[PDB]
Amino acid sequence: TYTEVNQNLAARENASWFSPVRFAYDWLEDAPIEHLTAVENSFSISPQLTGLPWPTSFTKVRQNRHWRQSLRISTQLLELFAADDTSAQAVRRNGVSLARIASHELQTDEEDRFTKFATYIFPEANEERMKLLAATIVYIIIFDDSWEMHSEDTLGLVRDDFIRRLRGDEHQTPLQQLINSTVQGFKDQDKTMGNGGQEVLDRLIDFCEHVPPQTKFATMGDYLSYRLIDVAFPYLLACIKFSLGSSVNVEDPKLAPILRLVSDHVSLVNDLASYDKEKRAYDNGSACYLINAVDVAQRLFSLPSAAEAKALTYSMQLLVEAQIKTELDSLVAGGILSCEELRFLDAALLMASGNVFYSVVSSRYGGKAAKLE
Ligand SMILES: [Mg+2]
Ligand SMILES: [Mg+2]
Ligand SMILES: [Mg+2]
Repeated sequence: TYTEVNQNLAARENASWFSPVRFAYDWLEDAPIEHLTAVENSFSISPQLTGLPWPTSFTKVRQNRHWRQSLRISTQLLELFAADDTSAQAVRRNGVSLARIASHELQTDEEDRFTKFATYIFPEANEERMKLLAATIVYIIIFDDSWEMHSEDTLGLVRDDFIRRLRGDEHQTPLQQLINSTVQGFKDQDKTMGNGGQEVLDRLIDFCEHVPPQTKFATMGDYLSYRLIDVAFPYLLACIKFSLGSSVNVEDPKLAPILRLVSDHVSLVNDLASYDKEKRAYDNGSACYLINAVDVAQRLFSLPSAAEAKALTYSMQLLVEAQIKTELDSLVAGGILSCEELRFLDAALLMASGNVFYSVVSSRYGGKAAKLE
């Protein structure tokens, strides 16, 4: 039902900022899981108290309050990209231009655009910092796979200009003007509180430059370390820190085990949710490859179908969830975590849980077939 889920999801006092749920995609629908048991600026959300599918042991999920005050910068960058004339000639290796990628995302409604991920995975950002984060989501959308293009290709010149614009290294088009404003916005927020603003741009530069390794893996860890690069996990962590105005050193070796587990969790959950979408892209030739943890597990262990592969990949997710809670409890018991460090770890798990909630209630992975009512 559409009504029951959306009433019991959040408290009715926050029903003004609550974003309604229109889909309920269950990516474990055909998997044999009968032997797998699951057990300010933000307000709590309770999926386990609704009929929604919830393939995780996590319990804390939150939604950004002023999420509606940020679709403006998301819509702005998209229409500015699709209208830019240089972005119409900046083509990827498959010939599709940046302008069409922006117009393609402008077709899906503002409710379920890719910037809605930030609403659930960066829930702690205030009204101003979420605007800058939602803008960087569009930068990821646009400049994905832009490292494949050569330096002198027009996409390589556009991407290299975007990188120069992010360092703060002459008429400027309106799109360059808005990109300038975003870069300046992060510097302004860093002056106020925390130093994660430059890190987000820095790891965004690292995303446009670092080429991922080749595409077949002898172990699952070989895949997940490549997938840590693919999902832009260092960038993702920098937004978590920037969302709280934090100054934590994300690269602290004390946090390296639990943060690598968070990337493993985010990588497996996303690959589980998007397998059916990604499988069809290889079936009808829409994509040349098939990179996914479900397919990797099916091959590495000779499972006869993707249904059994989803069951084992889901088993690994619940294993990582257990290690995450074990590692976090050990860090808390040892007293070696500062209050700003545990607040960042709490928000990192809100990214892992919010990654599951959106992947269930989005149209990106369930299509129209999972529509409620
Ligand atoms: Mg991806
Ligand atoms: Mg994917
Ligand atoms: Mg998508």
